[PDB]
Amino acid sequence: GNPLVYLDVDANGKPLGRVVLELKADVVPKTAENFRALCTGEKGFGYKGSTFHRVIPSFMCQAGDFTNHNGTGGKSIYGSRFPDENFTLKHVGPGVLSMANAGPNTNGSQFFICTIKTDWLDGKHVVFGHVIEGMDVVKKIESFGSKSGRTSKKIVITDCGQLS
Ligand SMILES: NCCOCCNC(=O)[C@@H]1CCNC(=O)/C=C/C(=O)N2CCC[C@](Cc3ccccc3)(C2)C(=O)N[C@@H](Cc2ccc(-c3ccccc3)cc2)C(=O)NCc2ccccc2CC(=O)N1
Repeated sequence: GNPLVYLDVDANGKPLGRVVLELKADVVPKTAENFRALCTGEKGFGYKGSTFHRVIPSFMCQAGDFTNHNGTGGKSIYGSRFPDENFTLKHVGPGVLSMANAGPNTNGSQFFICTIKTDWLDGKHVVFGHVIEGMDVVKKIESFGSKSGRTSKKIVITDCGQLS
């Protein structure tokens, strides 16, 4: 069974609802497990309390920098960084869940949820899941973004975890 995880998201303290994500452990098990564990917080750190720090309408919503909150930080469950597992899955459309990075083999904790097909990221960012519920919440997040990526409200992952 591919793991299912959830993000409960707020904007300036107001709940937006829940996003449920299927993690494709059947294709990218190491990357899926990193994200699963960062949702549960079982290593003592993870996504709870962190923000969507870069949100660009008609592109993607990026989150997961729980150390620096600005797109420079984070860490994986495997040490600071881990290599690109594979590029099997493509950025096919809205709801794709993929690893942010700073170049090859720089996966940590930062991730993004696409709101469009982002084919120019294929082969550069490791796709590892998909939204199965709460795409409307993703669109709410997107609506607080801007062309620069700066957000107009503080978008926080209030809670997160695994659904079992
Ligand atoms: N129809 C047209 C629609 O088209 C719109 C098109 N725009 C597009 O395609 C654009 C075009 C190209 N600009 C960009 O690369 C934008 C960059 C940007 O904002 N920086 C602000 C944040 C910092 C920087 C630079 C920096 C500084 C310190 C350390 C590392 C890098 C730059 C960054 O690079 N930080 C990573 C994120 C990350 C992830 C993991 C780590 C890590 C840390 C610790 C341990 C392990 C890992 C560090 C940083 C970033 O943010 N990566 C960019 C990115 C993130 C997510 C998805 C996709 C993209 C590509 C994109 O954004 N591509």
